[PDB]
Amino acid sequence: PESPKGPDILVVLLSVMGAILLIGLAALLIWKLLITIHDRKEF
Repeated sequence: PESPKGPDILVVLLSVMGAILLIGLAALLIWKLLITIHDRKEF
């Protein structure tokens, strides 16, 4: 409405950017969990 406002370039860029950060972390933790598992040693 002249103010299509709903820019959400910022919200979408942020939302898209958010998604990247959240998945990256899941990947980092999963890598760590598997690393722990390859090298057992838990007597």
